[PDB]
Amino acid sequence: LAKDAWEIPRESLRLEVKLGQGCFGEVWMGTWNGTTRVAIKTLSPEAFLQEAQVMKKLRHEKLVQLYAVVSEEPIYIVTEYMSKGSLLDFLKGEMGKYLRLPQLVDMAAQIASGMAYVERMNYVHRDLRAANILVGENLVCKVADFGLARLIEKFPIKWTAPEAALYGRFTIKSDVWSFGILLTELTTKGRVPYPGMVNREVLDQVERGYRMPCPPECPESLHDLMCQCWRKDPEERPTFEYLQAFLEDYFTSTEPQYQPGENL
Ligand SMILES: N#CCc1ccc(Nc2nc(Nc3cc(C4CC4)[nH]n3)c3ccccc3n2)cc1
Repeated sequence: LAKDAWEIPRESLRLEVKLGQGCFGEVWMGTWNGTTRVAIKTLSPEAFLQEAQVMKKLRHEKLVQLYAVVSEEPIYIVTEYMSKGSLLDFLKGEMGKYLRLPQLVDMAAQIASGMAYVERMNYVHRDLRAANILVGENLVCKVADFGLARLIEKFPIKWTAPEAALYGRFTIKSDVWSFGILLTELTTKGRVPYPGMVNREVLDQVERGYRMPCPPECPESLHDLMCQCWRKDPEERPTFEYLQAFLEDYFTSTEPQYQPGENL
């Protein structure tokens, strides 16, 4: 029972409200040391802590920061608190109506920033999507849920690169594919991708070259980025470093003549 410095005593934690239901446990919102507001992911035990394992190694402003870990049962995992909730609920909720392409591309740029770090650290997320991005104050966005994240050595198919879904080949490039899918959730205010298609149909279609078309009002340049992310060859997909820089400069280098519309 040799715990590390991340370990803490349950007595220093006290969940106040609940934040959501979960497959492997819940997620509460409480107080740490009675002074710092935190989020807690409650509830194999050692397997459940693998997200903390990787979260201990990752440190970046665009990744939800791990604070402490309770290695006993009920096994907890304290992290930074994001006041706005998931991007998915954010996009479809009361807030979604006012977000325009400029704010949406900035949020994408931030996510691309967190993933570029994950890229440099030679890790893989494996479950990148809006439900796993958290929003905070000032439209700050951060990557979260590293339950499946690992050091590169059925998953939600609609967000998963075909080679990862079929052959188990999860690389940073399969996260890029997911990124492209995440871009459509941003540009459509969080609609589930591949409308009307069911998993089996999506898998077959994609394999046959099918790709989602340009969302209404989204510039062709942005949709082309999405298409580079969905290239059949994992290697011809852009890096996150590229995605971060392209998105950050988007309104000056790519769409300088951009004009706001009714939805984007
Ligand atoms: N990890 C993961 C997936 C995942 C799944 C569901 C949730 N729902 C969640 N979360 C909130 N705030 C949070 C959450 C976090 C850390 C992830 C635990 N910090 N701040 C949150 C804050 C306010 C309102 C609703 C909220 N609803 C959050 C995350």
